[PDB]
Amino acid sequence: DLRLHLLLNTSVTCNDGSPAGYYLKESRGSRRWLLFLEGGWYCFNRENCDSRYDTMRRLMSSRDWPRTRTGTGILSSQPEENPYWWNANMVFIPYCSSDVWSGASSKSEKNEYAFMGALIIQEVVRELLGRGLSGAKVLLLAGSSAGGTGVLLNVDRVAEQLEKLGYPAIQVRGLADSGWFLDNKQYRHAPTEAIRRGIRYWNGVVPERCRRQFQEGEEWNCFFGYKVYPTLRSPVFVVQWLFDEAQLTVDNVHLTGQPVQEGLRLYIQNLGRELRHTLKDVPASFAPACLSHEIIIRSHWTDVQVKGTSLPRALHCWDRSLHKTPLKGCPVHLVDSCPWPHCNPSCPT
Ligand SMILES: OCc1ccc(-n2cnc3ccccc32)cc1
Ligand SMILES: OCc1ccc(-n2cnc3ccccc32)cc1
Ligand SMILES: OCc1ccc(-n2cnc3ccccc32)cc1
Ligand SMILES: *[C@@H]1O[C@H](CO)[C@@H](O)[C@H](O)[C@H]1NC(C)=O
Repeated sequence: DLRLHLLLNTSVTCNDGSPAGYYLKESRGSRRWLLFLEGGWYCFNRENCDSRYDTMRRLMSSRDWPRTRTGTGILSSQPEENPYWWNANMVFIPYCSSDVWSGASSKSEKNEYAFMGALIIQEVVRELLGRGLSGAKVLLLAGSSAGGTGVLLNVDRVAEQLEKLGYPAIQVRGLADSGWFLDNKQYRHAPTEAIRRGIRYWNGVVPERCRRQFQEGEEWNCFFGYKVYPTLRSPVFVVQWLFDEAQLTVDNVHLTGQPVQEGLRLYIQNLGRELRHTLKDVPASFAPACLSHEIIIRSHWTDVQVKGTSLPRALHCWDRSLHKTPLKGCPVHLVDSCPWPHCNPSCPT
């Protein structure tokens, strides 16, 4: 089990002002540290945040968090479940800021809620340095869904923070799962306006090089992986289903009824091709042709393969590449080319 620690700086808070925190399982024999960001959509105004507070309160408060959590998938310490990093120091950071990990605003006379996701990451890192992170060789910042987008928004900030704090030997890297979206046309009737809204409501922050490209008012562009990834300096591995369920949800597509007619067939096929295209210059990536959502903390995450190679293998190959020339039999760029959901036999059932 991973054990809860509430932040010692109690001014870094969840939405309702309760302290943020992290769950930790130490591995004294290891210099590898894995910090995972939870997901779970977001809220963008007073009224829909109030709704979230009544029926999704664990994503807005620490309030009712349990003392322990079980590490699963990439957070498992068992080699049978986690071939990649079973011996690492494990950290799960709960998502209680509802801001896609981008916010830097406190509760105040003006603000009913605090949106502090970017500062929560900062403070977890600072407090872990006294608990063994000071001796790390690699810090892998990982996350799923909103946490995957959060990796893209925060990985270079963590690298800069450690450089500033006097720890230049820690190699910061990112693993973004299910956070690589396309700002495409919807299948039926704008969705980017909510991001737009949210950034203003949260005082949201984006990576500086991306901000300098798009400039005031256009920071929403940096929430889209294919636009923000080229501005990042830390190594980032991208995991994305070609037919992601959150992408299809915001596109107003519901693949439940049996008959799919020509217009929807072409829409689905074009979406997969466009995603494939955005990953073509991403050398570390894993993109299976499946209809699903999230991948890395589920217990059977080892089952899926692209061109015969599993995700835990691909991640191991990525480690070797970061010790340039590709490696014999140990690939790192794995993107399906078949054009329909579940044309890969290994997709989750
Ligand atoms: O599963 C139903 C379903 C429908 C829509 C959405 N959704 C779309 N954009 C969003 C922005 C913020 C929060 C939820 C959002 C989620 C879930
Ligand atoms: O968790 C808060 C929360 C906010 C918004 C929603 N939501 C529901 N239907 C939507 C359609 C478009 C955008 C957002 C939507 C659900 C949940
Ligand atoms: O135009 C398609 C379309 C896809 C995704 C979204 N989207 C909504 N909330 C988001 C948060 C982070 C990244 C993308 C997000 C909007 C539009
Ligand atoms: C707590 O964190 C806040 C927000 O980052 C910061 O302003 C403050 O300096 C911190 N407090 C202490 C005592 O370090």
